Amino acid sequence: IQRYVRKDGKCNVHHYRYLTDIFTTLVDLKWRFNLLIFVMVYTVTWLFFGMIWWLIAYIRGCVTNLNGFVSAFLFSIETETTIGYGYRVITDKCPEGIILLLIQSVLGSIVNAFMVGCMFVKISQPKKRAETLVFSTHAVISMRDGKLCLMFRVGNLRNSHIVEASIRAKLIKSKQTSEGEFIPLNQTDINVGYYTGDDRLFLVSPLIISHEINQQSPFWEISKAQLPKEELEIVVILEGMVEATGMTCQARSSYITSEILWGYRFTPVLTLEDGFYEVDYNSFHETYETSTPSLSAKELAELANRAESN
Amino acid sequence: IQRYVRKDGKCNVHHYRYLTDIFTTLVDLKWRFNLLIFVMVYTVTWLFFGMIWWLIAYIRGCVTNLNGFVSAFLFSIETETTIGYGYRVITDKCPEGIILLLIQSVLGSIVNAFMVGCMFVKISQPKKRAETLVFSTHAVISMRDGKLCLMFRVGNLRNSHIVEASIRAKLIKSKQTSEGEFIPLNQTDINVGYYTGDDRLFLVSPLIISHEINQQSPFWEISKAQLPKEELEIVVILEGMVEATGMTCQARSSYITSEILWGYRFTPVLTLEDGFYEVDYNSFHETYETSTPSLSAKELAELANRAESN
Amino acid sequence: IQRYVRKDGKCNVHHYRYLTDIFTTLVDLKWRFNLLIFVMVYTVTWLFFGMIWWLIAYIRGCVTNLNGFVSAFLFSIETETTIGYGYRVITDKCPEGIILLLIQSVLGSIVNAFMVGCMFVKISQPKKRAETLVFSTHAVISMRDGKLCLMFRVGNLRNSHIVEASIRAKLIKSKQTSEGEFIPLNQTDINVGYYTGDDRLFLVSPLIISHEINQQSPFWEISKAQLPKEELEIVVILEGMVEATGMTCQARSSYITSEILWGYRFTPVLTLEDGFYEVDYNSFHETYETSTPSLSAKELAELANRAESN
Amino acid sequence: IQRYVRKDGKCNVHHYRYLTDIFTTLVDLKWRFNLLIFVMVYTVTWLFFGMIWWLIAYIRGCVTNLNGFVSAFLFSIETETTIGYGYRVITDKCPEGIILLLIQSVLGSIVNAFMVGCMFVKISQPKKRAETLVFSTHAVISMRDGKLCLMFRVGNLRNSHIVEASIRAKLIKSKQTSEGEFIPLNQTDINVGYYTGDDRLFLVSPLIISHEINQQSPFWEISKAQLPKEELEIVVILEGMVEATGMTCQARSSYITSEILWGYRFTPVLTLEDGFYEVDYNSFHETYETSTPSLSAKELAELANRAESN
Ligand SMILES: [K+]
Ligand SMILES: [K+]
Ligand SMILES: [K+]
Ligand SMILES: [K+]
Ligand SMILES: [K+]
Ligand SMILES: [K+]
Ligand SMILES: [K+]
Ligand SMILES: [K+]
Ligand SMILES: [K+]
Repeated sequence: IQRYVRKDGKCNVHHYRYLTDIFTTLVDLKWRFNLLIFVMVYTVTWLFFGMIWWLIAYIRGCVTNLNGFVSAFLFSIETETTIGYGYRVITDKCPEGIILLLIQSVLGSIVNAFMVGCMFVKISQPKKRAETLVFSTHAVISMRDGKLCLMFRVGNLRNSHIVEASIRAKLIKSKQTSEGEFIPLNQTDINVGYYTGDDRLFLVSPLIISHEINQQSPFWEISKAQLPKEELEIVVILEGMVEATGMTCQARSSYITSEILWGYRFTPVLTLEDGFYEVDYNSFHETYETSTPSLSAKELAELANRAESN
Repeated sequence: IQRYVRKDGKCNVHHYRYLTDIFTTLVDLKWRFNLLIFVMVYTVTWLFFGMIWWLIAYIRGCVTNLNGFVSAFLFSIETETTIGYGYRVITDKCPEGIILLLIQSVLGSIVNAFMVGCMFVKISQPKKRAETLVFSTHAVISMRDGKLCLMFRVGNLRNSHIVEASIRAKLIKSKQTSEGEFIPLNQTDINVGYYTGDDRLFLVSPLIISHEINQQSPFWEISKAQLPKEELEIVVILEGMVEATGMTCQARSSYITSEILWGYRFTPVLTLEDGFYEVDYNSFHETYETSTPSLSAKELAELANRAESN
Repeated sequence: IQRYVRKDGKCNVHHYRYLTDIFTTLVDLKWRFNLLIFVMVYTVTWLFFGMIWWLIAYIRGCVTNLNGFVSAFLFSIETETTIGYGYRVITDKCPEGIILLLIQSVLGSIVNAFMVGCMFVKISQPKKRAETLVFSTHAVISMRDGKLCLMFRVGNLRNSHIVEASIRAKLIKSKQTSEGEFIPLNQTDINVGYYTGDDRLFLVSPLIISHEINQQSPFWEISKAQLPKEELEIVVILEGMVEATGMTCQARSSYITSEILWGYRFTPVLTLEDGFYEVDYNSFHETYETSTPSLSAKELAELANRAESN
Repeated sequence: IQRYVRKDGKCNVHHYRYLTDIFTTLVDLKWRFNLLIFVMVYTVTWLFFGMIWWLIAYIRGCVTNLNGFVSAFLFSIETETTIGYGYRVITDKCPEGIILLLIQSVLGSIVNAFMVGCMFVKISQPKKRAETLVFSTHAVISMRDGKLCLMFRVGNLRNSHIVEASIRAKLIKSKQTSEGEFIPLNQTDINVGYYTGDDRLFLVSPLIISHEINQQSPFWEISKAQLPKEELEIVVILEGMVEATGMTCQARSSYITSEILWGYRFTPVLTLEDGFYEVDYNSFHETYETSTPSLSAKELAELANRAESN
């Protein structure tokens, strides 16, 4: 079976109450659609009012300088667009015209107010900054001061902060319960700092996120040899608020069994030049292999505790 | 007595400082109300200014092409709606007219700015996306790798994420204190992942939320037999931010004693077809019963610890 | 010395970089101020451009139907307010006029866009909903299933939720360190659910917040008799997001030594009528006294542990 | 090597997918840029439409009172700015003109709606309130009721709250792993209240943040004498939401080895005058030295435990 989350963040799952917010069905779409639909609803109000204008216009013979429905449209414009050329002006004789304008004048400033709002949000869409946050292309497993770690690397490309940025990881893997319940893409959390507040990053330059593999880690029992065989996939989530706007964004990625590398280790990406720190974004995804025991974290521990014991 | 929260999210409780924010009294209402009140306040400003316009107009005899108060309204329009037909134009002779326009011109662009804002928020109301988040219709109680669990199922229907989505549960049940204090619909939290960060979901496909029933669970003492008799109600809360807009939404639901099912178990809703995961939303609320001890979680434990002991 | 926070939420403390956000100096003010300043800056742009218009107008003799600076103002209006009467129209002969309009036309739609924004936020100010959240007028201390508690009561008046609502408390009291450092209004946290997630409320009807007084509570050593003498003040903070808008609000209050009541107990405010829960907001602040040991929580404990011991 | 974060908050690090949000590349810039670019895109639409207007205008000979491209611009204005002088009015004879206006009329109210939005956010930028939050200029190390502390001081200058304000600290220092991995500006968290909820401030007057130096602190092994030699830098982060708007802001600062002062102690900044608390912001950064053991926190402890032991 094939992966839940694509390396780039989109998921591999497809799914009446979408009119309960006819708002959000709009915001997901793409530009040329909106631009036309904007016009669609803009165009139609001019038909709608232009028909109703001609409805009370035909009854009359409130109207100056018109000939057909070609003029009911261009009058409907001088109104809603509040252009008002003053060639086709309003006149007093009839008691019907004013209160239609009043219907329109308000409604035309409603159609605008509705649709400055949606434009704004479309522009301001947070998910866009999900582009300028990046993950390393592989995760690695290797030793760090005695304990075995699973490490992936995280980055922010834009010169400005993404405030309140945290991270979490989820292990996805089907399992069976002693009882017999199969649970298809079951999700359990991976400790990446939660308990100390170390998962609350400070993302000014690329950081290495490190999950230590201990009795509670999923990778406790997994040795180098077993790893390739294992059918797990690690989902990785960076969440934070765009300094620029309070908008709260999220960046996902994924590691599948074959993208975790046993015994390797990230290239450093930092150096100092004339007062600024230099990120060599070339070295970002790069890793190298070092000497790394091949045993599971568990077997590795016992070999330690037998040493201290003797 | 009858339930606190309706399966759909509204609560069964009814309640001077509502003018301390005359803002929020507006936003709760329904469309046809606003649409009229918008017009109400729109219409009245044209009366108000039109009266005041005629006030200084009568004194004059700043005014061109008017006859009655029929013209003070249509002039009041060419101003506020900034239409300005140029049939009824301003003129210099009087020192009074300009500074009224200046009162209006600003105020007309105030009445707009006020009421693009409220339109926007009404459109953008987060609570709307509370529709596209769903809970299972029943909760169940059954075994999962040895420990007894209370499980309900949670979903997101819309193809897009609801960011930073967490969950919590509250047990509502009246109680008495040794002391004698009766406490009517008293609320205590149910562990659904809080301590590990497992309550911080990743809601891409329906998940099963599971509260393990241990010494600290409310359901420690409750056996299958006792359950029907118990007068509890579990309130369930999903909170998160709409990816689309930073708006922070909340979805509630409820389980009452008779909607928890002992010994059952959710149907899986997942399958893989040609590269996409298939949610069979038909199987969403569906459960089946499996073999499940009928004892309380407590009695079930002791029977275990007596086994290990011997 | 006198209290830090007034029962109503304002604090009793008074305080170059206020132009680093000339934004927020604006939003704190009151309506009549804005309304005038709006006009102030609106009025002045018409002077400013009207002077500059007459500057290039005098040079000319781009201009139709003007006499003095009375017309440079009313032309400056038909421009910025985009009214454009078409009595005073633009003309081609001069190469200077168009690019000033272009300066203005853009700037007039800037002055608007600037000041729809601030209007909006002023309207939408979250702190307003700090009015519809209420605290009980007193806190009490009395027993709850064996342990001694400090309890105050919290409410939401508006029929709609305030999402993600939590609570915290701070103990304020000057102290001295063995070392000798005096620390004037020093602040330490009071446990009101933090460790279990019980401080994350569900505020649909008034709840009683309860801090159990244990070895870690500030009130461990304080007996009934000592209480009046103690110079402490408890600050109470309710934080949450307005369901209506993502705006994140905060409601404070305070308890000083003499407003905590030993041995009392809140009146219940709940009852059920024909399917709706009835909050008797009359009974909201009301308490009564019950039988309550007068000893400190500490002395009360030891008397227990000596009992179990024997 | 030189510091990661400047005392004022900017970092000392410099860094295709910046068009994936051409939104945020805009908001970082400075006023005079926007003001011109606004005009840039405003000016060009009048060229663009004015050319296209003349395109179908030349074909004609929909047009009244024009001479060259000087009029195609001033007509393009009476349209987009919705000024509509009514000297140059629309006419019926041609079937081409109306649907271009309809292209424009909508697009002109799009260019506006786009660029009220960005104006707004630029105005409302949260990072601005990062100016009115301040840190003390030095941190100090000295005793507080027996335990050794690292303390820095934090403030809010503006009379209004910054809601939900928390604090965290990061220790930055390169290190080597037994294994051999060098890790250049490696980041580990410093406890400043996280575990008790004491890092969740109530910032009404300047507070002293205190990290107790215990077995888990980085400063466990560091004595007064060693301190100057150590190459560490403490990064300090205040995060919270502007009461005024939900915008979520962040304020950083930094302490390098030589800005931590062993044996000193902050001057109190509080006093009471006629009912208001007086902050003497003069005493804000000020410290004095007191009698302070010079040993590391570790050696200091053992000397204690040897005392209790005997
Ligand atoms: K914690
Ligand atoms: K927000
Ligand atoms: K107009
Ligand atoms: K106009
Ligand atoms: K006009
Ligand atoms: K925790
Ligand atoms: K916790
Ligand atoms: K006109
Ligand atoms: K905690």
